[PDB]
Amino acid sequence: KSVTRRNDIPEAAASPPSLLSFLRKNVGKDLSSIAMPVTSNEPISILQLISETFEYAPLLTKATQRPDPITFVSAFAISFLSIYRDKTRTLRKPFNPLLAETFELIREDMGFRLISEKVSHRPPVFAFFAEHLDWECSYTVTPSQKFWGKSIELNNEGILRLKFKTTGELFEWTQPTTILKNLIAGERYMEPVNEFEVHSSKGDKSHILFDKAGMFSGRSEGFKVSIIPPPSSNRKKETLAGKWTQSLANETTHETIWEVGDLVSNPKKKYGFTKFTANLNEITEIEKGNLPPTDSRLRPDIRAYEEGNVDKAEEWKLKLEQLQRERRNKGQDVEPKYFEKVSKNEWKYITGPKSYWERRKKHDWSDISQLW
Ligand SMILES: CCCCCCCC(=O)OC[C@H](COP(=O)(O)O[C@H]1[C@H](O)[C@@H](O)[C@H](OP(=O)(O)O)[C@@H](O)[C@H]1O)OC(=O)CCCCCCC
Repeated sequence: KSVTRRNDIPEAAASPPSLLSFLRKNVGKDLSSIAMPVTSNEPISILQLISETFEYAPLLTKATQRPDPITFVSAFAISFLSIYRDKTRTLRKPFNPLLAETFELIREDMGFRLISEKVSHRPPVFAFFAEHLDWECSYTVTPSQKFWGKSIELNNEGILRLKFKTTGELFEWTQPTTILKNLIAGERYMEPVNEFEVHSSKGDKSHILFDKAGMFSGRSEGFKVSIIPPPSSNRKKETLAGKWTQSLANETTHETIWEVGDLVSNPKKKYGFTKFTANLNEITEIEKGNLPPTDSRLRPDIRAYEEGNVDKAEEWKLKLEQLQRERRNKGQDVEPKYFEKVSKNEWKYITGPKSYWERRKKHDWSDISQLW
């Protein structure tokens, strides 16, 4: 089966507030558990944003069918940055999910399904588990930001663990650091920095290094990828090149490996969302009547905001956070249901008759309370 999607969202209802305003105005001790106005947000939660890591999942599927899978895993690993190609996307942030808030994403068109949940509030910890017939990926991430003085260091702390269900081979990597520049003057934007690597359980390793731009060619967008197989295996060295804002190719044969999809129409007036982004908060035939009470698609503030009601959304954002606060203080902390801690910084999808997907088949959410 298949479903129809909006591939669009209403235009932004308010202009973007300044981030540096909050920084200096809120230095004192130091941010984190400091609230921000709803207008500083884009119409999706962090759970949904991280889900965009899978916009180009077909790359992983193709990887399971190529003698040199790491080159495609490397394309996928870098692909997520493309959502920041239209600078507008860097002007706002996702809504902060409530503890135990969830987000499921089933893309039958791409043959995969994903389930995610906020497993911790302080520090904030998000757990993801994506599934496809030929692969699966788990992720325990903690987004961290650090005011560097004239810019902000953005890092998703955590290892993405990819697994080929075809052969059981494993791939791991941490998403690369990004820097939000032009906090002072000029139009804000983000660009990746330094480098990161994708390591294979079979020894193969991929090294990605982003070009540098400190004061001239504006935003950095190019990058090189050096594939390095284990000297011993029949596999051999390869090289890739491209721009995380457009595409990646095998630089030896100059063949395109990955390309960006489409942004929504008139992106500058719609947070710079890609079409995939715009489809994240839509309730289609897939979700209709199948969601637990905690999915991000059911949040009132995000919904009202998406539909343009600033005041109404602001009312709701304050309400949701206040309620979580009271539950917290009463010690009636809502505990995550679909992931369990396996170690420090590591959560794992709970399997069984009480797992997410099993409960879903029979709408078994009797023990699940409304968070708002
Ligand atoms: C790489 C992936 C990108 C992900 C970007 C993530 C950016 C980020 O989490 O910061 C946002 C925060 C402010 O949140 P805010 O919306 O008011 O969320 C609420 C507050 O944290 C509030 O204190 C809390 O109540 P508490 O009192 O009960 O805890 C509520 O439960 C929360 O809902 O400000 C800061 O910590 C400063 C950092 C600024 C950086 C911005 C980047 C755009």
